[PDB]
Amino acid sequence: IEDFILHKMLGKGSFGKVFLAEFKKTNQFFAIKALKKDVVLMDDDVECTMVEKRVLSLAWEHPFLTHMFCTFQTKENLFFVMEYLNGGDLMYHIQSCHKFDLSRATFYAAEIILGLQFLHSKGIVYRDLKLDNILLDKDGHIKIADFGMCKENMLGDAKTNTFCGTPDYIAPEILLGQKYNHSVDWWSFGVLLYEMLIGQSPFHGQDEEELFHSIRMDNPFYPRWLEKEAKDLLVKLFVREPEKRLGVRGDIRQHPLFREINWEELERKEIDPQNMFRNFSF
Repeated sequence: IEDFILHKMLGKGSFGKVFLAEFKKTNQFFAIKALKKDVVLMDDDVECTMVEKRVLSLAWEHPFLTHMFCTFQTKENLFFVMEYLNGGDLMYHIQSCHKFDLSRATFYAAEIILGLQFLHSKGIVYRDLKLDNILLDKDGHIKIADFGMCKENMLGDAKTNTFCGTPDYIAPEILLGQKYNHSVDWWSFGVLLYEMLIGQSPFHGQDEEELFHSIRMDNPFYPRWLEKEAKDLLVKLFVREPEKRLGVRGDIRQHPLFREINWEELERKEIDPQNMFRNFSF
């Protein structure tokens, strides 16, 4: 770790803090996630750390997921050395820009879709899709980050039941206590897309209880200036019954909103914008 200069703290993710780090001998910068073994054991999230390592290794395969170069440990901390994406997170951009025009939001939404579908095809349910977790690379393309909450081996008819996720993005099926699958990511995606276009969250509440009631009963507000095909996509995403939700049912890529997108070219980026943790190193 002394081989790196920790210039600044980028933020705190699932677990551990993330720093902008320079590898002294090369001037190359990276984003390092640091975790204190001791609170990792107390919070008994040893496997949660293995999950992230695993998904980050998998992500190497996809252009819209954050990549990891290596992993190493000290006698008190765990470190994930990931690629540095200088564009910042989308939440930040939405806060300063208030909202994105339909074309820009559509472009990010499409790349997010491919990132999610890749994860799902690999038996993974992300469970933490939110603006805060979407970063922009220096080329203008996005990358999903923070995989500490993923659930693997979600293949075939496999379903899971842990209540989790950021409240604003929690799917209704989870709130109603049903065993669930990738359908929850498609709901969070809808919330995320709604936010990029409207600059506000679709479901409100003075507190979490009110928010949950809103997620379960209310219909989001759609401004008169919101394009019809965008409203239609959101409406199909905000279907309570998970088995009737676009993304779970049908082909979200064929929705009119994405009519001008060549998905294959998009993915090719041809469309411009005591011994608990042994062998952990990599």
